[PDB]
Amino acid sequence: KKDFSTAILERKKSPNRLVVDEAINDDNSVVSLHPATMEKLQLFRGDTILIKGKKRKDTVCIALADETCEEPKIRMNKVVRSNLRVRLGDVISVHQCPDVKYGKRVHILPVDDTVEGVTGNLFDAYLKPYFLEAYRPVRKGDLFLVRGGMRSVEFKVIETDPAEYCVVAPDTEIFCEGEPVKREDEERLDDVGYDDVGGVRKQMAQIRELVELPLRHPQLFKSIGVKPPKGILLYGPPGSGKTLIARAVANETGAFFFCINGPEIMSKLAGESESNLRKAFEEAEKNAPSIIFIDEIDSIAPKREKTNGEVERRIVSQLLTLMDGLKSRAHVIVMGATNRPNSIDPALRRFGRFDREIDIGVPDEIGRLEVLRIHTKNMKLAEDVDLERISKDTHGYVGADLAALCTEAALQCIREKMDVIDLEDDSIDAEILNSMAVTNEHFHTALGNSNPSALRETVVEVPNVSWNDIGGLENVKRELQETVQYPVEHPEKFEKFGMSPSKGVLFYGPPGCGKTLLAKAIANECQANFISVKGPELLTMWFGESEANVREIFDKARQSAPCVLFFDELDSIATQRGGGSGGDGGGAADRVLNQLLTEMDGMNAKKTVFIIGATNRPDIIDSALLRPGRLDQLIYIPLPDEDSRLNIFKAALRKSPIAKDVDIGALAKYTQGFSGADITEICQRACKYAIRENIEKDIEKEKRRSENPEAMEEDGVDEVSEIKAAHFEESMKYARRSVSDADIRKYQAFAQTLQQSRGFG
Amino acid sequence: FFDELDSIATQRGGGSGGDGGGAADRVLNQLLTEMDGMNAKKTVFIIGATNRPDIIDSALLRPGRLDQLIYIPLPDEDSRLNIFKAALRKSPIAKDVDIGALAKYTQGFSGADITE
Ligand SMILES: Nc1ncnc2c1ncn2[C@@H]1O[C@H](COP(=O)(O)OP(=O)(O)NP(=O)(O)O)[C@@H](O)[C@H]1O
Ligand SMILES: Nc1ncnc2c1ncn2[C@@H]1O[C@H](COP(=O)(O)OP(=O)(O)O)[C@@H](O)[C@H]1O
Ligand SMILES: [Mg+2]
Repeated sequence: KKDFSTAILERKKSPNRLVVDEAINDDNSVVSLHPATMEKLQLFRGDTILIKGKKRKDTVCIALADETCEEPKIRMNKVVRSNLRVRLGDVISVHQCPDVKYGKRVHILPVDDTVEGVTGNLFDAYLKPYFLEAYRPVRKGDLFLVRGGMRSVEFKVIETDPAEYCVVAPDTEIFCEGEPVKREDEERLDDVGYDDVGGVRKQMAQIRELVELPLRHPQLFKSIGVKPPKGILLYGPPGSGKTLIARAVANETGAFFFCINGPEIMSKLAGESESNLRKAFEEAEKNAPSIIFIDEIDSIAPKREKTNGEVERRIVSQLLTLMDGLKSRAHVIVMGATNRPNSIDPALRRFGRFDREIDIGVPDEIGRLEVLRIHTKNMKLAEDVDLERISKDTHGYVGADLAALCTEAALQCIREKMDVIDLEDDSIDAEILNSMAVTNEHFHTALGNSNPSALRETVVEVPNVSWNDIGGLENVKRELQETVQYPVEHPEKFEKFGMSPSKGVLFYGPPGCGKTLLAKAIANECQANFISVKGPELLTMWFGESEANVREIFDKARQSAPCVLFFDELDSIATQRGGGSGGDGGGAADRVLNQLLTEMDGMNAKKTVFIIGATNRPDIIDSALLRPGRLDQLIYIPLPDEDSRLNIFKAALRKSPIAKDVDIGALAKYTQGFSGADITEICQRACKYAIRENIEKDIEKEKRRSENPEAMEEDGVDEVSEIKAAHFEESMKYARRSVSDADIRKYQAFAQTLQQSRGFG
Repeated sequence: FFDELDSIATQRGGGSGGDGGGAADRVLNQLLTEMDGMNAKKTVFIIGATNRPDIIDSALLRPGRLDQLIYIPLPDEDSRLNIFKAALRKSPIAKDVDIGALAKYTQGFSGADITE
């Protein structure tokens, strides 16, 4: 087997590919190769080559060679490096140029910023001295730097004969006509490539496999027979990168594009909407391959009960009729981009039309780090930044929020330098502009002054907690591993025996004993997705998103296989159908519980979704959840004993100082009958008392310094402040037992009545 | 400061009916949902007060949320003297007023009764 999920993004091994490296020659057209490398392409020193760039761009250079280079390296010139839209570590393709084709005239114009002091035409002074009889190749739209006197001027080719690229002949005599080139083009050279997107690598691979292959190799599909899909439907949290992904793939694939907008078409007068849609479709069709993107497709096609207007129904039905007309098959690939999948009229998700749904979710930690690394470039940031901590802090953040965070940090940086800047003057010294630098405290200030946008989403990612944190419970780990990891990791044994596994595990025990910790640990070990849903969450969404929200969760369960759906706090919902209970107060559970029961029975079709429960009141739970196929197996998590308390005490103080003055073995004797929450609380209270003692010691030292500044500095500065015996002795005098003897008696009786048939031995 | 949680943070009753399902449970669920997500930031602090700790919901004492309970006791003798002088800080007082006699007099009196 192979990791084919992201294998389409791999750098394929071809003789044309070479790794981009730094260069040593300042010539605008000379590129240095390796003597053995030229043998692969049958090249020699002095020849002319074509080097491809990004977004269907390319340039033409002169192939040179040196023995200090490497085989995969190319040593691209810095100006040509900017021309090719590549950097260090990139891969570029090199081809031969049999067509030298000296051009009769080449139009070249400089940039406005570097021509300060120029009195007129720059042809004789700058163009001809380095291009007369030099036979240098030039490609349209490329930048090359030249020098004259002390003035360094960058020039861009405006026109060529042929228009692609040609060699500057001695007869290429021109004069500076017009002035279209401006410095403001610096930020608008090329909108988006492929590397300018991060965090959605899997979805980007899906889109690539769906779109780029049909648009570049229809022969394979025609041979196999299956018609490629057309309608992609990107959906996700607002401002998560949908338009960016669509524009990236469209510009990189080289196909035609037609960026339709929702309100823009809805802004047209009646009759003009249909005409504009027809013009868009016809323009796309007449220049196949084409891509039609419809931003905010939900705006022009809402749900039926919310679009009773006549013209709205007219435009919706015209869109439907045109969409069913995709039989034209001119590689027209509609890419709708909504934000809520329920908001689109379900008539747009039948066979044909939009045959796909791609969920662009909130990026994970590595995705946030990647997008921050993308945005932090092209800024005068200092060399003491720390992106890892920033990425760790930011949670519930989408790409737009981080784009705003970088701007906020820069704004704080410019605000902090206003002490010298006076707004009474209309001019500012260049030193202030050149002295700007960004530090980590600026990012902390920006983060403290910013707010996330998507904390409410049901985030899905593999958890981090491992069995090391787990405080003992080896029997439960042994059972849970063979009940969860084996049926997914090793289904071959199950299918050979032909006895299908069950997909329900239920936890019941006293509060705070490692239920959620166990669920997250088993989710992390199996490397499966984890979806935590609470009782309060469902109870609130039953009034926020009505009943359908519940189904949405299971839908999100079945679109992210393999999945571990953890229904935390089932005691609020799974209460038994009390006869005396009535009204809304007693019947609120009577809807969510029934919807859950209906969904669980249909969930048995999949073989990669595992449902885990959690309760602290095993007696009040409804019997309907104990039917086979539903959450059948009941696993009891008891109050940890002496050795388990020792293990949890060991696991609690991993980050805290040594505190070796107290043997942790004696602690378990003290804390008999304490749950895990009480042990963690005791650790936290001891740490807080240690912090208070260190704070008062520091205050005493500062007071001593203030009383006598002449007094020499002592060793009373803030130390590590290891936790001492007095800390625990004082801390454990206020604690309490979270579970009384009556509750543990109840749990023990509940276990006893469930374990009365142990007579076999 | 979420003062007077007694009206909404009580345990759900089995004798509920009619309109009672729109109050004391919906606000409780929304408050819990917001509170469990509050823990993301670092400088937001939630403090609640209740006069009926014996009937408080058990879902508002889990880790996070409102975990650390603090008992506020009725003032003692010296505390009664302190509260008497604090309340009478501004009002003019005759030179013959014996605060200690009042402190001996007002055993078992809350702060509100001393102010009254
Ligand atoms: N996943 C991402 N990777 C890289 N850049 C991103 C990502 N998500 C957002 N951005 C940046 O976000 C900036 C501005 O937000 P943008 O991505 O245009 O919002 P949007 O997701 O298109 N909004 P909408 O789809 O209308 O809700 C862009 O210029 C991107 O560089
Ligand atoms: N066996 C254990 N190993 C490690 N930590 C534990 C264990 N049991 C309890 N804890 C502590 O309990 C807390 C989690 O309690 P939890 O299981 O979520 O209670 P509940 O399931 O009732 O919400 C964690 O902070 C963790 O430190
Ligand atoms: Mg958009």
